[PDB]
Amino acid sequence: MGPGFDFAQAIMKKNTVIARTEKGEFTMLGVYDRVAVIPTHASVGEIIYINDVETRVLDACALRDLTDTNLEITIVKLDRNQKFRDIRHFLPRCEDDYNDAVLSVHTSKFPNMYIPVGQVTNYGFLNLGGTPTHRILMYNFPTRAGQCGGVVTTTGKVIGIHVGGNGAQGFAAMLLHSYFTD
Repeated sequence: MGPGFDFAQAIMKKNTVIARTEKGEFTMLGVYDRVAVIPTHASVGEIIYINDVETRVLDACALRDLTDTNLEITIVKLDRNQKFRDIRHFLPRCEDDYNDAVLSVHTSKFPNMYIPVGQVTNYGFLNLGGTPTHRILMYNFPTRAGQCGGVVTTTGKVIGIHVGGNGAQGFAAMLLHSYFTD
């Protein structure tokens, strides 16, 4: 409907797949080459379904900060026959707050879904499902579970992936450029 939605749609149309684990279907962001991200609570194993195709997992790493605290981002390298458009230049370098973000989701349950969530706070610490978690972004939108893995964007930046909510607020794990140096 406006330039934030334009940027979000460009990312969804070329840099997402539908990922299925034993824990459900998730929006999955492809970042470069065969490297993608998913919330750690998806419990990625040795095999994952990608757009309903059985796919070997070459590597999966559940990130933690240097305090050894959960970040809720799992970086997955997929045995896929096609590379993602490289979008690492859209990743922020530092922790920050943002205005006017969009949360975008694409699953069987929620196809072509886009949500203007407004202001995004650098919230920091969250007790996520009982797990101490760092680098959390917050927005004041009544998100639900089905949008976990959803992509959080501003115009020109891919800033996070949706990981949870409390009924009135949603929470995303930050994406930082430093996670995807090769």
